[PDB]
Amino acid sequence: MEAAHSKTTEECLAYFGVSETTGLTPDQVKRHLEKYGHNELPAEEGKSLWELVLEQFEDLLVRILLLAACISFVLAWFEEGEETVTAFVEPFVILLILIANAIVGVWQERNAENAIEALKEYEPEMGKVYRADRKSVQRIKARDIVPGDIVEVAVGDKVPADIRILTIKSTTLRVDQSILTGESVSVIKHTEPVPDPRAVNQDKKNMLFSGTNIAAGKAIGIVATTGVGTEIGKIRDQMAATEQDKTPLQQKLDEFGEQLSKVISLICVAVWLINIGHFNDPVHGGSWIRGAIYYFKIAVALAVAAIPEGLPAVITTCLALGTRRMAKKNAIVRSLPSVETLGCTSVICSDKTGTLTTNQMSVCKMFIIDRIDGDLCLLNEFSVTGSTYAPEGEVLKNDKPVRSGQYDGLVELATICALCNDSSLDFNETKGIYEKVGEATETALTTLVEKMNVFNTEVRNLSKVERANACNSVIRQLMKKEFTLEFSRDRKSMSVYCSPAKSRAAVGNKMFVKGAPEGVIDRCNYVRVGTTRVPMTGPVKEKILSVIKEWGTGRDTLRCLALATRDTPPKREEMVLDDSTKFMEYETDLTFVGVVGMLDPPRKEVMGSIQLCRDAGIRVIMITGDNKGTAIAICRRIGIFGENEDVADRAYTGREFDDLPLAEQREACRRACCFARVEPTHKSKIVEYLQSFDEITAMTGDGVNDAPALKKAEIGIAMGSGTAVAKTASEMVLADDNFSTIVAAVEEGRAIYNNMKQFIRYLISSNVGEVVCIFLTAALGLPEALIPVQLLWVNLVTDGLPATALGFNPPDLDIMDRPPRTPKEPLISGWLFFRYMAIGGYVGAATVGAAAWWFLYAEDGPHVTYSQLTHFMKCDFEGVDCEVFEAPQPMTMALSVLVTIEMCNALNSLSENQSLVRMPPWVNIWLVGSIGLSMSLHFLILYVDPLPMIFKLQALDLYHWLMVLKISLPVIGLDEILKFVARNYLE
Ligand SMILES: Nc1ncnc2c1ncn2[C@@H]1O[C@H](COP(=O)(O)OP(=O)(O)CP(=O)(O)O)[C@@H](O)[C@H]1O
Ligand SMILES: [Ca+2]
Ligand SMILES: [Ca+2]
Ligand SMILES: [K+]
Ligand SMILES: [Mg+2]
Repeated sequence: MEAAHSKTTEECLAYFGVSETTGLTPDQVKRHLEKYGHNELPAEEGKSLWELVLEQFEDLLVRILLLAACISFVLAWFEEGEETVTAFVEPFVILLILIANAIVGVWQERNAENAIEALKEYEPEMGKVYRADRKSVQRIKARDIVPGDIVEVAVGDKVPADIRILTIKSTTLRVDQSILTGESVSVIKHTEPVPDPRAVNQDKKNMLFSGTNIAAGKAIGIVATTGVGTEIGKIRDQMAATEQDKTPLQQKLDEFGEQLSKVISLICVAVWLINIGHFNDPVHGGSWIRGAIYYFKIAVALAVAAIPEGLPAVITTCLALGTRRMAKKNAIVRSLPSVETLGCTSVICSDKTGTLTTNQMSVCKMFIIDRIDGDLCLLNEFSVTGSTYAPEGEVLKNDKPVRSGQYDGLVELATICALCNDSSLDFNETKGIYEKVGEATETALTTLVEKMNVFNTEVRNLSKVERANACNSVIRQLMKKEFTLEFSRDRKSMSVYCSPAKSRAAVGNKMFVKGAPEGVIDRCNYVRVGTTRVPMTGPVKEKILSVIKEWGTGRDTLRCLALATRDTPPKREEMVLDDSTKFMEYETDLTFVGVVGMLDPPRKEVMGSIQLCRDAGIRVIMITGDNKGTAIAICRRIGIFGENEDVADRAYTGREFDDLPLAEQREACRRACCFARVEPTHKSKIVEYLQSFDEITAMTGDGVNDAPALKKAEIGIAMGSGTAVAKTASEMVLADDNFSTIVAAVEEGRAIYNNMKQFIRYLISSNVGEVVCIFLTAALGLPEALIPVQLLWVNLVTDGLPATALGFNPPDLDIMDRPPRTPKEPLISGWLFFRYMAIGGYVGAATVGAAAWWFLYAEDGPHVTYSQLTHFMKCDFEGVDCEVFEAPQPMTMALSVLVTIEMCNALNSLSENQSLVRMPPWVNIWLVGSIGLSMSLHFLILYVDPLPMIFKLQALDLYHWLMVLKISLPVIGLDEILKFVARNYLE
């Protein structure tokens, strides 16, 4: 880790004593490693403070409860009398429910963070280095690179460690450093140094920082420093950590929380004033104050009982739960809002190569010209065996094993593939498998060149390592690659300028081009036949294109490329290299050589996932830069279209899409499910259109040309084996490239919603009748139904654990067989309000009808024969009874029925509109236990003598209880009825 960039190329190569072309010797590596250590970080310590997490105490509400707990603590203190045992209890009953949800949050929160870390501890980062033990680049675990050895980076790659740029192989090099500095834009770089020693990161345009991605280009440089010395390792924790705020569903719910904070605020202040007549009253110390005060409590307590203190805590929990379950499916959630959003995704756009397919390419069919005679064009089509990148396979013609070098046309075909290629193979001894280094497509051609071996290079006895690139190196050792005109989506082809070694064909300089067949074929005026050349003709050009199409729409839906070569390139001088736009011109007046057909197998889980998406109401769109024929073919075989379904206007190409007027483009986007040969920004535009219909859309990519779209989309989904550039722009990464998970994600995203909607229904319909209880008893002639503590109780027993458990609710019956939720759909439909009201009604008038019941019809206390003796003012009002109006017997019956009916109401929230018969309590084994935990806690307060006085008098076991269930249970049938109205009816 030499402390500088200041010095130039030579000083760093010399500082570590290494050749840029060979790189460290296995010995040096041993040394530098012991000396400098493993290039990693202690970072493996991220684990939020034991308590840092216990911050379930910050949401809007809850603070309310904490406040109410304060005023309860001050009142309970001063308040004199035979109290204290009931005065000081109130506060704990208010924060005990907070403590309860607090835990559940912290717990399901730890497990989440805990699983997200294991997802990363699986699949270590890799880097490409140049070591002396191998002639060609080799990939090693990044933790194993050390300062000094040569390293190679390129488009999409994530910079493995701080590096002094020694040389830029491409005609330009840009990179994304925003993560470190801030500068949101491809920043340029160059070889020379900059005098300023301890200068600011943002200036060193001769470095690459560990953690930044390469925007465009390819460069080789020497590791200036690793480990913590990294200008990203020291500036590690210092980052203020930009953890975005709440998610769209939380902002939606936190707002709906204060919407009640208001309504409730009224209910309470109101319930308060609608007293007074009892302020100066007897029962209240006889004073107006004690009377007013007692009622501020009836309000305060009523609030703390109506404010869903478990709402914020639940969204949180449920979310971390989604994350944890995605992690389990090897899916990395990089953004909290993902799952919830996929849940209501109307359309899923997806890249083809890599995303929809395995990207495991191999050349299986290839052809050159055999002979030409008039309108008849004979092609020499060969077949190749070997589906991996292994340099083991044979070239067959008429199914007989041929000597590829026998055909001059195949020699050139091989020459072109080897020289016009920025990739290579690397033998991974650990798995004994040949791996690619660079873009799949190109690598495929490298393995091909190895299989052809047009120069019969003796390779029977070479190391599995030395074999990997043997044949290629030979073609390279025979042609000097002057410069290469980088590949660009505009012209869809790449070129390379080569000079003969020791000048064989004299100054015979050539340009070897390879690209999308159509464009390359169009830029060909000559055809090569053996060593000969002839002008391109109508019958030949059609023949060449016919076989390609045959290959692209068949069983094998091959991916194809044309190989051509400019025999007489422009004078090296008249060519400018800092403007891609000019390159297509340089690649003209070409000579067609041949074509190669690659196998690129669709991922097995795709078709299935595509199907389920249909059922879910998800539209699936394929966007690619590949040939439309190959595209539509692949789309049929994947499930986007039917095997013989006409697609005249549901499949377009870049050109076609652009020829359409703005108005139609948008329509084409809602109609088409396949866009091919799309230009650069087309993927993004296509996501904009779908968003201009107010549709939650998602993009799925693997490479850099997906970044834009991935960011534009509401949800970006990236592939684990894709580039870091796409992964960055993405909000989720399928670590294992399992397309199915996306569907699993959208499902969990929906469940998470329904759950919140159920938690709300319960929490609401209950609490409504809860207050409906007061505004029907405290204003209908009946005596007080409950008192302070008695409210803080039901609260702590029906708004706590049993509700939060609704978060661990299973996915509804046909949740993933119903169309996506409109981005505008209201949180609570109107009928839903009726549903809450009806239930709120009954529960509210079966809690009051249970108090009166006792006084009347009940075989206890008075009997005031159906009339309650009309009023309460009796202090001969019949005077056949004492003051049974201040009896506890009646309240206990009230408090207990409210509680029981609420838990009964809870069982009505396992699903929105589903008969308990189909989805029984045991679908959510947690809700059950929770219920019991609350139920048991009730009995204890009801019968364990020390407690009863603090609350009320023990409702006679049996009879009294039987009466509770006889009026509570109906709530379960009442809503069960409401459900039958929406299920088997309404729709
Ligand atoms: N490295 C390369 N050199 C020469 N030609 C290439 C090339 N990579 C791709 N091509 C050609 O250019 C075409 C367009 O490339 P582009 O990246 O836009 O789409 P693609 O099919 O290569 C990847 P995707 O299907 O995931 O969008 C490719 O289909 C191929 O015909
Ligand atoms: Ca409450
Ligand atoms: Ca309640
Ligand atoms: K995005
Ligand atoms: Mg791709």
